[PDB]
Amino acid sequence: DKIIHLTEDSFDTDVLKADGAILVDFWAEWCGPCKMIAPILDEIADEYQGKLTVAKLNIDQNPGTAPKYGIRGIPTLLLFKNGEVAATKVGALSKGQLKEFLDANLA
Repeated sequence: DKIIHLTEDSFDTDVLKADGAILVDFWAEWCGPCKMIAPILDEIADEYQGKLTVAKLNIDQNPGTAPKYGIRGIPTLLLFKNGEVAATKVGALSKGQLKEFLDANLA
């Protein structure tokens, strides 16, 4: 399991203070598309070992982190490079699309 399981006390440590690329996934259990991308995040964390880490925050369990990044709509994928939000993607996507997002924004 490569996926970091974030919280609101661990958000600053796990993400804001990381030395590298962190892909936060804001999601919730009732959200179908969130659930649709979850098997995919697994594939990504594997394929992007050593190029980024994948992390996940559940906004109902951890309700005070998401309005800080103006999230209104899930799933939202933020790419952070050293605690700075390099890139935003709202709603769901496929593997190929997610690759593209990452390759294009990792560079």
